[PDB]
Amino acid sequence: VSPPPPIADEPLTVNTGIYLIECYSLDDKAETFKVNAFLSLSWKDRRLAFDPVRSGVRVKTYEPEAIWIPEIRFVNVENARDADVVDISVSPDGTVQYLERFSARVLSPLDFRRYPFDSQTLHIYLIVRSVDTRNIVLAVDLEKVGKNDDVFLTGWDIESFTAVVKPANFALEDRLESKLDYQLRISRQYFSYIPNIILPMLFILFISWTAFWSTSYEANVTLVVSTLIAHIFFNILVETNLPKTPYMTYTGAIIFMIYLFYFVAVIEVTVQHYLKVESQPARAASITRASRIAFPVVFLLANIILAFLFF
Amino acid sequence: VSPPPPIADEPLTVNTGIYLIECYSLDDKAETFKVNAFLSLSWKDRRLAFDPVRSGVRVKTYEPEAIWIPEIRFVNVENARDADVVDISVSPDGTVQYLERFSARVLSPLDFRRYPFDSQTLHIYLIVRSVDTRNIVLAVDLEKVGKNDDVFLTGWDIESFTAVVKPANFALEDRLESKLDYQLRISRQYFSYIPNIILPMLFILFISWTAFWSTSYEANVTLVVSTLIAHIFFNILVETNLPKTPYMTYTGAIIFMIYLFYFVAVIEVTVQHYLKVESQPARAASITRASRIAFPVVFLLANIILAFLFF
Amino acid sequence: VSPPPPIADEPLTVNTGIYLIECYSLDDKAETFKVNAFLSLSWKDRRLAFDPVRSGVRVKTYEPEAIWIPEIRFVNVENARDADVVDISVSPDGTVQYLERFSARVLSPLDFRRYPFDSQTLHIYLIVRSVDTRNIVLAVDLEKVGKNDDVFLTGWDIESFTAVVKPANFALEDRLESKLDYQLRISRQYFSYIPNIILPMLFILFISWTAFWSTSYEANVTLVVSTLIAHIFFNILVETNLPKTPYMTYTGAIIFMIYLFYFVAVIEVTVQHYLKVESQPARAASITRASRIAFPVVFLLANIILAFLFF
Amino acid sequence: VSPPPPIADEPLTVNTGIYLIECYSLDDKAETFKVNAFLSLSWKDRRLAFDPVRSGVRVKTYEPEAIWIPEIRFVNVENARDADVVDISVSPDGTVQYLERFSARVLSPLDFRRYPFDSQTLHIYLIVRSVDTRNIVLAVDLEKVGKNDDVFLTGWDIESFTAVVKPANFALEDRLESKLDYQLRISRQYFSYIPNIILPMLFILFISWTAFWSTSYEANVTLVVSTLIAHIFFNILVETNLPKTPYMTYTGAIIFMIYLFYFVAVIEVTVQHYLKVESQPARAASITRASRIAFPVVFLLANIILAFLFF
Amino acid sequence: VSPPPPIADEPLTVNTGIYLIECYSLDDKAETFKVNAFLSLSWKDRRLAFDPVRSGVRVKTYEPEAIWIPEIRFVNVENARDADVVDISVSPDGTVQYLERFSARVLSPLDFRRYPFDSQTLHIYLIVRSVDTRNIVLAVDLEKVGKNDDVFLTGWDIESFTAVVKPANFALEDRLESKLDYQLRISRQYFSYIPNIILPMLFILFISWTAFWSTSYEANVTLVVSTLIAHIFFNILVETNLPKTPYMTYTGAIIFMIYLFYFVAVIEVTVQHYLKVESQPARAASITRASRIAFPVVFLLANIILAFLFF
Repeated sequence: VSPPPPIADEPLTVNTGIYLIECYSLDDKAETFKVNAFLSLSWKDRRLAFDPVRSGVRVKTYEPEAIWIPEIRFVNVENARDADVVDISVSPDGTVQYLERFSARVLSPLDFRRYPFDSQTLHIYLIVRSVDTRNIVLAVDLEKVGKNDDVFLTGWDIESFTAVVKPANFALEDRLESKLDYQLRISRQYFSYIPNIILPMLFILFISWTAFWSTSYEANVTLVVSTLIAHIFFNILVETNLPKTPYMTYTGAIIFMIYLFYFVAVIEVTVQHYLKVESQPARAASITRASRIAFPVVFLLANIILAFLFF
Repeated sequence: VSPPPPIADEPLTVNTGIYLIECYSLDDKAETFKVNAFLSLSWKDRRLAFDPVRSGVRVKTYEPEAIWIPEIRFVNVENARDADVVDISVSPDGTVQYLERFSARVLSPLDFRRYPFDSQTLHIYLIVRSVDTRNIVLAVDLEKVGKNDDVFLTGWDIESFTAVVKPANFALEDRLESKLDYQLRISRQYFSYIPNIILPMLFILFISWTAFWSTSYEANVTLVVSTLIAHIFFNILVETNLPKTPYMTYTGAIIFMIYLFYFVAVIEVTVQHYLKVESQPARAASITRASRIAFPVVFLLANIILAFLFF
Repeated sequence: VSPPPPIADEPLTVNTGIYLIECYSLDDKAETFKVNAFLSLSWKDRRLAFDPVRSGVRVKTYEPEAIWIPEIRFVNVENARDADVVDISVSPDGTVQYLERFSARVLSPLDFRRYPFDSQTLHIYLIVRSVDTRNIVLAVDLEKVGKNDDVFLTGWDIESFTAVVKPANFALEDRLESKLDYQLRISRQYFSYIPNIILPMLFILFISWTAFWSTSYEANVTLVVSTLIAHIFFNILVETNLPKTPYMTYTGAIIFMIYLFYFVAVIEVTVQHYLKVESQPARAASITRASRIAFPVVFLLANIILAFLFF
Repeated sequence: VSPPPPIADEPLTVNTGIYLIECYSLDDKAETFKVNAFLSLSWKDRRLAFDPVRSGVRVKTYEPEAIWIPEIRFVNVENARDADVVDISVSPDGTVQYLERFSARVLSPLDFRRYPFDSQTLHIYLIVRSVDTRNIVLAVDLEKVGKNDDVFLTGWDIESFTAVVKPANFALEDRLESKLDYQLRISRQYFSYIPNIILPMLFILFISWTAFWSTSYEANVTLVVSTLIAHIFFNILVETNLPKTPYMTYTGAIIFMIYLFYFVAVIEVTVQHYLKVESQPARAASITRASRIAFPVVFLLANIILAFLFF
Repeated sequence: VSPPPPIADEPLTVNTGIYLIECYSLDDKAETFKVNAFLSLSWKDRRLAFDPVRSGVRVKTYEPEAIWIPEIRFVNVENARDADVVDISVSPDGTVQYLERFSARVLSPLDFRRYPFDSQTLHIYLIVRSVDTRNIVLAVDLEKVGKNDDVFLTGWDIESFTAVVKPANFALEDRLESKLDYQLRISRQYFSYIPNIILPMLFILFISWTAFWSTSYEANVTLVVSTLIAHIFFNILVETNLPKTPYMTYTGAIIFMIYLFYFVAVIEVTVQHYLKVESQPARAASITRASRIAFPVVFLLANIILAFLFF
């Protein structure tokens, strides 16, 4: 067993396909997802050709170890995939049809910039390294790229599974390597973030602004500091579900900005009280009266600016 | 070793049965559960037939590798199941009786809409792919579908384990595939949610309403904001036990609605105080007096509406 | 290799023994524990007889694959146990002595009703399924059931490891199955729950009752609501260490009841204040004075009632 | 392949050594640690000797399966160790030198009594069970017990790795078993506990005592209850890092005692207020004045008493 | 199969190369990271040479078991690496080119002193132990050390992957061992720590200082104690992401210092109130007036001092 030799001096073309059976565990923090799929491989091995009329049979079967099979590997996996050879068929002209069912944990970076209203392109990169007697090159048989209808990935919507047809061919340690890019396009179901995080977070913020209709320092200090604490909780909660990025994320920005609002609210609450103690309630009164409008307005303007920058 | 050929031109029928020995780890978040069971397979392989008389035994035993065994696989598993062949028996006319004990982690979506008063239908999908010389088709031998009496699944009640007798047959990459649907019907034991989450959550809400019998702004602000914080804790707790759904869940809705109650309570507490400072306690007095009735009543009406929509 | 045939028409008796070397990870939530032990099997196989004289050796040693070994399996495990055959001895008469060292994760329900003052009976169920040529039946060789002295199971006291000598024999999918029940009796070391949970929880409750010696509504509201929150924390803590049961647990009940005390305390604090504002401190005074006695007394009575119901 | 027979009637001595390459994951809760090391075995097998002069080779090599190797196993591991045979050398007189590299997860109880100022003795117990034709006995070749210089175990200081030279020999299920005790002496680096837990915990306690310089009930109640809550947080934090012991631990005791201080502080705060409302500020005044001294003094005395009892 | 013998009496040189394909899971707490890479080995084995001419081949291929392959192992791994031999080539003069793809979990200490503005040098140590017939020595073929462009390690920037060319040779249990040090230089992306932890932590501290512009003891006590609690939360959060070090870390120091500020603020708040009650507001007034400047100034000075000591 060793590679089938060139008729002329052409590279060996291995036709590939991936057909997703299952998708699970898209782990945002680790930036990985698990996949369970059929991997199909096809290539011409002439040493294996036979006659259809005299052979009586129109297709022949083989056990993995009996014939040469190209070593296809995934680039971005954690560990070598788990594979069960399902079937190997050889037709008269010596065309081999290989089919395996595999499962793997795939590494694939996510762009958290628009979280939780983001979309991602997961990748599964197939690769093959040329042997000494000949160069192996990959291709996509579109007929065999797909996914079953039930493939659901919790908390995500699956848009499409397609392969970039043209391999990237390059040299790696003095041998040719042929690599294919299968893409799984998904978008996050942001729905639940609304009632679980966003609204509660806004509610507590608005509750903080009631201090602008109160002349009680002690009350205000309680309103503002208490809610600020609840905000910290949401901040901590949100940040435990994301990995640490070197860029601001949309939610990250809103969350951060909101601290600025609490800080300024505290200042206002402080100033108002100070003026009152210093026997000048009228300045205090008009600073608070202004704040009742400024706060919601600037909060609204700042958010529009952010949504614009981010979307 | 290769498939037994047709007497006429019929498909090969593989009779299947699953018999649950253990059920554990129904993981709500991941939407998976673990199973440990017997898988039984039966089919006719004539090349194995024999005369009871000349051979002096009514049954014949084999080791897996010695005979053709159909490749049955589960659709919705994470990894290829863990299997020990328990026994392979062949009777005179060449009927094979295969028995394996396996364990697997099964993917199966849950409908969280009525959590925690929900019921689910877990599925185990058996599948087989036709080979080139013939089509394989699955069937359920009801005699061999079951579960032992001790099979308990923590925090769930097991209603039934049955198979949909008629396989779904379809083409997948130009070969016929025969798939069976075994169903495990369970319902969640909602009992503990009552004292651990529901009642405590109601208690803190009712405590908030005592603010309606208090003319102390500072006190009220403390009652309302404090309890609101405890509510956030229950909210966070509850949401860490569920996955993120693109639909409102029953508990989710109650939890969310309750925030609305805290927000409105804060407004009332604010308005009441404001009016009092502005030297009009009588309007304040009657807004509070109304609230004592409105709050509980609207809370009760809103809940009836929800239970109706959800159940 | 296939079962040894009957002298008369008796079943084949396999003598078993389990000798615990290690016990760890009793996981309350998952209801499992890990075990590491010797499994010993003995049975007559006459086909293996030999003459010490004509073979030089008093005992023969065999390698697993060389002889028939009965397929013993555990019922309540997650995955097929991890086994290393330690030794296989055959005495001339053909008695086989088999010794393996295994490790497994065992499923075994716990009764949380008296937590954390509970005791449990863990089970390890050995099983064997009869083959076609003969029935296999299990037995306990008490001489070989035990555990080493150092076997410690963190946070539990080990009472005893014994086997129920009489197998349960029954039919399962048309073959006889012989099952043995090994029992590991343990009791939880409740000690630490005292300083870590119980006492702190009582301290915070008693602290709340100081509100009964205070005429300050604002103070009281703080005492009662604050401690109520700390109670919620202990409640959450406790419930993260237990699985969800369809029955009230002892701690669960105490924890729940205590909420009732906080709720009633809030009412009292509310009533007292209300009356005071309404210019009737004398009724208030005597409601508070009553509460100072009622609360501790009813708390004590209710606890005695519970301990009685639970123990 | 079977044991080498006695020249006289002596037991077979297997010389052992463990050389630590890596130490990691000392998990306090689970009471385990992971080890990666060389295991060396040596024994005389005469059937394997040869001529030094005639052969021209000073030593000779074998593959594991070609010769008898004694079955050495670890007592206190979770699963059978992971082993790669590195090399097997046989010298002229038939002395075999075996060397493997293994990794294992070792169970070994810790004494938490002085946490976090504790020291531990981890154990790795080698064992061998005698065969029928002869008794195997273990010994330590000190020349081959050691650890490399870089072996660092996070958050612990490594004192020494030594073996108790004399095996413990005993009968277990009617065969002799020879067991060796390798000891790894470590001591916890308590440093970080100081700024992360101990000091913060003291700071919050001292902050509570400022209530003794305040005549404001409402303020005090806030100081004392707030800090008590922060104490609960540290308590919870600390207890999540330790397993549950049936004995008080040093930190456990300090933590517990401190609750007593909060409880008594609350009483004092209550009494002081009560007396003040009852128009007797002078008794109140002298109870508070006493408390300013009593609290710190009794806290200091109690701690000295504890350190004495524990150290 | 056994080592190729010396032409003269030279050691056998094994040329090595590591080419990173993937980097993930740098786990700060455990001090490990996962790697997926090509490992290339090359050495001269004369027994394998051939004449290019009477063979009609430039190179020859082999299966692992057919030829001698040096046992290269990693020092600092948890478990023996997962390896797939990709290809083995032998050129005419008997030079072997071996290529495997492996994945492993590597142990490698981190210096947390400047967290989160730290840089680290991860190591992968290749090793080989000499056999009896000859000494094996490692070397780096720089041509084959590298990493692919996409190698991203979440939350870290990858600076470089180089090997220290000169092996460290030493004796270990009476055999020579040759060890190589591959270094992966990374630096932490500190960006997110700014908005998620640092700033929030400063905001709450500054909010505490508003107490210096308030004459309300009750208010102040709330401001100072509340924020102190939020600080504890950030402290706990931060410390759950780091392992426990025997040295102060930069963040650790800032965090600790800040407690000192809260403690002193509480004292000031206490003193101010005390003086006020004692009818001397003017001393109080000037202590508070001083604090408004002292606090921020000393906080700023202390930070400059720390950054200096740490950076």
